Amino acid sequence: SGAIYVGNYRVVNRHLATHNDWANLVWEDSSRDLLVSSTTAQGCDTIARCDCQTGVYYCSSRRKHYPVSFSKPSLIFVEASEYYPARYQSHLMLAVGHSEPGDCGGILRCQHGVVGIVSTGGNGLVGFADVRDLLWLDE
Ligand SMILES: C[C@H](C(=O)N1CCC[C@H](C(N)=O)C1)c1nc(F)ccc1Cl
Ligand SMILES: [Zn+2]
Repeated sequence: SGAIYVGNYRVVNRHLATHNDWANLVWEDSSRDLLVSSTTAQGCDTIARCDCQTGVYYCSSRRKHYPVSFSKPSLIFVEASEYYPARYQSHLMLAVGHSEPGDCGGILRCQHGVVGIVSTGGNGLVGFADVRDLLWLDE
C-alpha cells in the first residue's frame, strides 16, 4: 500500500484504489496502473522533473529503504493477475531489488523528489510506475 500526496491530489496504484478514490476521480489509466483522486487537504509531497535513473525506494515487506538503478520508462509485458489480463504496462521502470505484491504504493525518490511508486515485481525485480511526466500534478 501507499500513495503520493501533492497539492489537492492523491496518486495511488489503480488496482488498489478505494471506493472513495473512484468517487473523487480526477484521472486514471489502466495501461499505467495509475489513478489520481482529489483531496480536501493540501498534500505533503514534491514530484521530481528530471531524467534520473538512480534513486531509493521504500520496501514495506522489509521495513527498509533500498538504493536502485532503474530503466527508463517503457512498455513492458506484465503477466495476467487477478486485477488485469496479460498486457503491456506503459511508463514502467524496472530495477533489481526485493518486492512482493503488498509492496505496491511504496515511493521511489531521487534527489529531486518523487519519481514513482512500486507497481510490479518478482524474482528479485521491482517495477515502478513513473509519475514525472504528469506535469499537471503541481501546475
Ligand atoms: C504478481 C505481482 C505483480 O507484479 N502484479 C500483480 C498486481 C498488479 C500488477 C500490475 N501492475 O499489473 C502486477 C508482484 N509479484 C511479485 F513477485 C512482486 C511484486 C509484485 Cl507487484
Ligand atoms: Zn532526479
